[PDB]
Amino acid sequence: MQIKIKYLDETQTRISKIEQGDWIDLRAAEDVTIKKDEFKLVPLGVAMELPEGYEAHVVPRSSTYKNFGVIQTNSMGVIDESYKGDNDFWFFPAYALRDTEIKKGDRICQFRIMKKMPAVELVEVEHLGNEDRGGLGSTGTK
Amino acid sequence: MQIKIKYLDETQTRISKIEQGDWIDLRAAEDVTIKKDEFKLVPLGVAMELPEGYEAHVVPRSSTYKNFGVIQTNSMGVIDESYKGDNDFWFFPAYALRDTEIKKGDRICQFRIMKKMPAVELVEVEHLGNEDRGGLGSTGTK
Amino acid sequence: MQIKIKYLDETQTRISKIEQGDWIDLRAAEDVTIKKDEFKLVPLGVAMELPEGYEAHVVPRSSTYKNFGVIQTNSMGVIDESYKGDNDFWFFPAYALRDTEIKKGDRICQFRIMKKMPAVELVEVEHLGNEDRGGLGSTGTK
Ligand SMILES: O=c1ccn([C@H]2C[C@H](O)[C@@H](CO)O2)c(=O)[nH]1
Ligand SMILES: O=c1ccn([C@H]2C[C@H](O)[C@@H](CO)O2)c(=O)[nH]1
Ligand SMILES: O=c1ccn([C@H]2C[C@H](O)[C@@H](CO)O2)c(=O)[nH]1
Ligand SMILES: [Mg+2]
Ligand SMILES: [Mg+2]
Ligand SMILES: [Mg+2]
Repeated sequence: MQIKIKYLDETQTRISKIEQGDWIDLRAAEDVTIKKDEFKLVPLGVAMELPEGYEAHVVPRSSTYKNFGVIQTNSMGVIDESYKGDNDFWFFPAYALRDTEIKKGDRICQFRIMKKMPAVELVEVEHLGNEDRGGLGSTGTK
Repeated sequence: MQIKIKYLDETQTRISKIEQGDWIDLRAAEDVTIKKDEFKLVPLGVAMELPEGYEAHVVPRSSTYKNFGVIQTNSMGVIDESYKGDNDFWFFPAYALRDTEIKKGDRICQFRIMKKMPAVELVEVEHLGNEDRGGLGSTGTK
Repeated sequence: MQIKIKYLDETQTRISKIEQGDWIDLRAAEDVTIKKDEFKLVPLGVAMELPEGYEAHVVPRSSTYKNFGVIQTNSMGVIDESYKGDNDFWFFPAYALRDTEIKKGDRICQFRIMKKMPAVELVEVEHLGNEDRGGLGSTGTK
């Protein structure tokens, strides 16, 4: 399959697939500094058109916190198939847990593509008619 | 495919598929106020029965931190297929990074369905017999 | 299909599929103690070879915050198919929002497998030529 990728400019480091990475690393489009307990959108310098029927998902790398002291505020970013315009540049919403500096080109998160959920009919019901599972730790801890 | 949806009551705003959203927005079932550095379960006012063989995933919207100053503590909630009883109402576990107010009907997260992983046999081995990949930033940062 | 599992030693509690769990619970391989706003890797005490062409995803349980006071810094861990060496042991990267103790064998997170994304060709383009969707809350909140 093919992904069309448009880089923000010629100074962006090209992304690529590596042998031992099932997801593709994305890169900070510019230097970004963030103070402890502050938030910043980190631009990633790419816009894409994904294959027909696909969305993308973005998560941190396991070393992102170690190297950069940030967490991703939306947990996993969902890039909608429709986010494919010439100005629809991807971003990584970062919250800094310590003072930090991210440099241009640094690999701070990773993405993959996945088929979107199929079309679903939402059928309103008065009663579901199933037994309750419970949740929030119903199965205990041990 | 079909999802059966049972709303908590008649005051819940109905959820909807929108053209440019690959996931479907869910809504606070009531006003919720949360103090900085505190946790609150935000009820979403919906119980669902998903198509056979499917689970659901729930994440924040990208704008949830911006609009509401919260993160989702479990990162991506997994709605088990068995969570389909009449009292199995979905929730969003929120941790506030600043003082916040969420109003009834506010779209604070989003969901999609996905096929559950297949049945797997767990086969205990003494040795895997593969080369080590390493992890936690083994590929570096540049 | 099959997952080969190798435990850190013969005192790790073996992991198991339960009926009402679509994802499989994984356990702390030793007692771990964490202080508030500090970070620690929790070793999960397993190394796996997954079926051919599959990756794994690890996320917290909904009750992990309630039960243990931690968020997962990478949101959802991605376990690369190639992370299947004899020393490639899974971990859960915990950040403590409160002081906390986790005990050997506690179910702190959960995992499932998934098919890796297909091979994709990254095609460099100058213009995508689609209408802009916009993002970061372009659809509002009400
Ligand atoms: O982490 C994220 C989340 C969203 N988006 C964009 C694409 C998506 O379609 C839009 C709405 O969330 O914002 C990103 O670039 N990064
Ligand atoms: O974010 C979450 C995570 C889980 N659940 C429910 C459904 C799931 O089957 C049960 C146990 O995780 O709790 C939620 O409502 N929201
Ligand atoms: O939460 C995580 C994330 C990653 N890894 C391992 C598997 C992966 O292939 C490697 C590099 O991300 O680190 C884990 O054990 N747990
Ligand atoms: Mg990596
Ligand atoms: Mg949206
Ligand atoms: Mg569970």
